[PDB]
Amino acid sequence: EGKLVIWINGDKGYNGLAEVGKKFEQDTGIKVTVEHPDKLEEKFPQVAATGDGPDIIFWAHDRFGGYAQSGLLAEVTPDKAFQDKLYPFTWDAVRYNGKLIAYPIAVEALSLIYNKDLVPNPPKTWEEIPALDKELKVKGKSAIMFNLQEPYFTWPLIAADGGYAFKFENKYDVKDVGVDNAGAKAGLTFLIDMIKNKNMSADTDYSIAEAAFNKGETAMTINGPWAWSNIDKSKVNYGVTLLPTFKGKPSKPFVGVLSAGINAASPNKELAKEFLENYLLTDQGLEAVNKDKPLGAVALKSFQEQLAKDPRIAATMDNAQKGEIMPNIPQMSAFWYAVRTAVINAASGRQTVDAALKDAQSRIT
Ligand SMILES: OC[C@H]1O[C@H](O[C@H]2[C@H](O)[C@@H](O)[C@@H](O[C@H]3[C@H](O)[C@@H](O)[C@@H](O[C@H]4[C@H](O)[C@@H](O)[C@@H](O)O[C@@H]4CO)O[C@@H]3CO)O[C@@H]2CO)[C@H](O)[C@@H](O)[C@@H]1O
Ligand SMILES: [Mg+2]
Ligand SMILES: [Mg+2]
Ligand SMILES: [Mg+2]
Repeated sequence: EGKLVIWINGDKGYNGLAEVGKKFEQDTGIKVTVEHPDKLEEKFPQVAATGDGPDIIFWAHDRFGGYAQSGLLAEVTPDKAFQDKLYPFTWDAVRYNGKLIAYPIAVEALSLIYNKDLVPNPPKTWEEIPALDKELKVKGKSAIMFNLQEPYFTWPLIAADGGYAFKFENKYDVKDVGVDNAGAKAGLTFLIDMIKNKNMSADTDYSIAEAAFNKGETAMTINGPWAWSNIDKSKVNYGVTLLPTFKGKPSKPFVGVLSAGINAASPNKELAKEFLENYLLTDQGLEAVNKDKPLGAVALKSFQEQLAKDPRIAATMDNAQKGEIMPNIPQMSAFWYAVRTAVINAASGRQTVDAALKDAQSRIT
């Protein structure tokens, strides 16, 4: 009691958040400690269920319905004046069983990131990437590298031709899952065909793809706004644009709302409200985080007006509008775990595309 402990993922601007915390302490005398534990999103329900953990947890909104279902989150209590400061759809992302259970911070979607000096006119279709890779390979380069270990990054291609997570009835139907339909299989088959053709490697992860793109070894990558800061520091002149189409249809990235939840076991709920409402969710607070690692589009209207001019933010929102907001329902984690296994198994040859996605479908339903 009398201090704030915050958990936020290691790819976000946690040093910039810590600067917001130091301003909070200067004004209130209350120490703010920012940590970025690994697997924090799995650790939180295990320690919050024993009355331990951080006061505030940051994650995309898809994790928070499971937390709320287990009673681990405090209902947030912003007045109507504060609610009108943020975009209504961001509040929708953090509403569960009619109650607001987090503060929305930022809106994230994946984009195509490309090296302007290797591919001045980036490809508009996935289907043209193998021919581009062939020309780059004679120069000792590759067309594209992105994280193949996390299903977040492969989902936009799987969804393009018809894959989906849970069908929404304008409630989600947890038994109507689109992981093993013909569109999902077509997109995962194309990924596997690029791997078989040695346009990509099944073992490429986040670090490998980031290093290759930022050193100028691959012409393109797929990542979110948090990655731009490291590219700014690199020698690479990059642009951010629409994901390629597949079979003429847009890639459909899942849209995540970075959100801050207050632990139901926190003895500091009033302090957490003060910090999130009056320090973080201000133009100056978001700027401090954004200058560390870019947040993407932000939930705070006044600051989003200042970011909307950036072509990288414009591309982020264009991809977001072609994609889908993630469900926040507890079943979303089962979806992600099952799809992760399916993609890794198909990409590594441990299963066929059909057998992998059928098994995921059975697991989820
Ligand atoms: O044992 C397998 C892995 O299990 C753990 O990872 C899980 C997560 O616990 C799940 O929540 C889920 O992860 C989703 C995530 O919830 C979702 O928001 C999105 O994550 C993006 C994030 O929004 C974005 O801001 C940025 O940080 O990139 C993330 C993606 O890397 O998508 C995730 C799914 O890819 O599913 C994974 C399993 O895939 C555990 O943390 C791992 O250590 C473990 O490998
Ligand atoms: Mg983690
Ligand atoms: Mg509640
Ligand atoms: Mg792995």
